[PDB]
Amino acid sequence: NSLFGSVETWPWQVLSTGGKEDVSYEERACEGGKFATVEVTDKPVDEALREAMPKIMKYVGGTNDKGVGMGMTVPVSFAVFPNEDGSLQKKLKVWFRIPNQFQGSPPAPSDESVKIEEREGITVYSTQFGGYAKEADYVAHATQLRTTLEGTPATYQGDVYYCAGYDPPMKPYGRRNEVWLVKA
Repeated sequence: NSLFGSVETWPWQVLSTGGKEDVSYEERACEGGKFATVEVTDKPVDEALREAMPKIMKYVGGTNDKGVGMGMTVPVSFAVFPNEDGSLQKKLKVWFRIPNQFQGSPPAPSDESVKIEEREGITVYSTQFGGYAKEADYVAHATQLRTTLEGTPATYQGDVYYCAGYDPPMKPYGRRNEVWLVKA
């Protein structure tokens, strides 16, 4: 006797949404899927980002442990840790989202600098805004959400936030922006 069979799905469930006018927040649960992230310390967000940029590209580029030659297209997001001065100085963690096309069975990490790990059991707040959004905007919206979420049991640590974006546009014109806030 013998048999087999399984599935593969990581849907996200929302607990509730809302917030103040202009800017709204959304509480969702981490799907728990596997993603490729990198760790960069002793370097500024500018260095850690410029260093991780190519580090993550090497994976999807073809430098995989399994030697898979397919390719994936998706926006990458990294975490940041603001300080009392507003400057992001401490640590930087890059997160590369993988498309369902690869999620079905992504290749192993050819390098240690970037490994595929999954994160689940965390609750963050998503806030989307339109109009001209510059680099500083992302840092401002992060704190703006804090006061906007006022009157709620929602907690935070260091006001840490995440930045999601496809690629750096030749101009500051940021029509689309994304900022996630991990509740403490």
